[PDB]
Amino acid sequence: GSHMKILVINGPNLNFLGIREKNIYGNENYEYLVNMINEYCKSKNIEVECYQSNHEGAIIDKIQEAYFNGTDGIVINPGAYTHYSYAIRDALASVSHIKKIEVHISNVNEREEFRHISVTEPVCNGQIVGQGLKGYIMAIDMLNS
Amino acid sequence: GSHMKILVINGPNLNFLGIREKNIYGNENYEYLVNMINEYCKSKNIEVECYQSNHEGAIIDKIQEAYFNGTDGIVINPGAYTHYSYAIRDALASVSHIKKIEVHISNVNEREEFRHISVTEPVCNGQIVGQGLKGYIMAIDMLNS
Amino acid sequence: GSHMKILVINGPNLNFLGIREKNIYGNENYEYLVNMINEYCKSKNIEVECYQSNHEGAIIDKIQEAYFNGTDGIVINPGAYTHYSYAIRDALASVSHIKKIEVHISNVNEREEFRHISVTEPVCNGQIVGQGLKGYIMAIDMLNS
Repeated sequence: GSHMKILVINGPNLNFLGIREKNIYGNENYEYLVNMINEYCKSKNIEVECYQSNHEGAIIDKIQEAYFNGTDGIVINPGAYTHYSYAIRDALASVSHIKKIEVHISNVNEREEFRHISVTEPVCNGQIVGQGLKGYIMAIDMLNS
Repeated sequence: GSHMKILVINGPNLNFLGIREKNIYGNENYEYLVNMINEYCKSKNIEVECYQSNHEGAIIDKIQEAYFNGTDGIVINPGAYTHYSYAIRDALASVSHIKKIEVHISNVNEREEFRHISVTEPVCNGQIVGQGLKGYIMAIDMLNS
Repeated sequence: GSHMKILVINGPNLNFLGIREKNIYGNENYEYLVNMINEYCKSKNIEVECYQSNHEGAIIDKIQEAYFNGTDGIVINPGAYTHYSYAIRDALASVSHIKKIEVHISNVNEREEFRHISVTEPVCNGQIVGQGLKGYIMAIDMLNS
């Protein structure tokens, strides 16, 4: 379309930014993240929707809806589903014409052992981790490059 | 009841048949599969409902509803949940008077390593894989035997 | 508040108590369990809500709602999600001011191998297993101690 269209998906527990450990996830809340993304995309003439759900199936539904509605790119932080949701992986793989960047706020490589492997990342075009909330901006830049 | 009653459950991403890789999943879409099942069951005087959801919990809800509504048999392709949903496994096991056949379209034994083991199949009465869409017909025949 | 407030969460398949194997799960149904909990808490001047869902995301939603509504303690039997839902684990960890007790009806240590490890228990304050339905009462007593 006339402007790039991006969907940002945040998975379970990410609506509790701020409430969760600030030394891991930073001082700012989910509303702050949404506003940051919205303002950045407006400054770049990018259409963006920020979506969050705790439900694995709703995330898959949202990815499928992106197939039909002109979405060019997805930025996704699957939350803990990153490490086990082969269903979200297959959803991401099913939208073969949508570029996808996986984001994690923290450096998941140095987190608990269960966070070290992502089952969604192998079907994504890229990824970013360990940059704080600005990782979402960096992911948008990867899609807009 | 007067005719056998079957529920066909398709799990996450199976509504994207056709859109997904045709050399894996075949040329035809989910509507085609539903129609194929419906027509076959009509020809055999079998009552059938085709259901699909991306939500693990909705699949479990649907299995539980089958307990109360006279369902004789379930054909289920759990999608990627096959490999990790012990919750769907326990749901299938909980309906001890309902015969169950697991279906996969592709030969999951020769897929990615994560697809090689099914955690749902040990509580099913049978299974079929690698036959394409006709595996669903074969599963119906197993239930109707 | 003026009385302790507890939320009891039962995960997938626990609404099928009674219907499931009685030699594993006991003779009594889910309604019986709810009534038992309600009566006990009334006798102790404890406010309680019993909640059940088969949906991983609804369980997470319910845990998050407990943050905002004055809940003091959660008793949770995550069902099969115990063994794989890092998303429920992170939800429980996110409510750092809510005491949490994990319950299992059966002795999960002597169940199938896949039931031997709980991924939710490391973020709970306690746990109880193998006591039958009275484990829920024991969990309430742990919270009320």
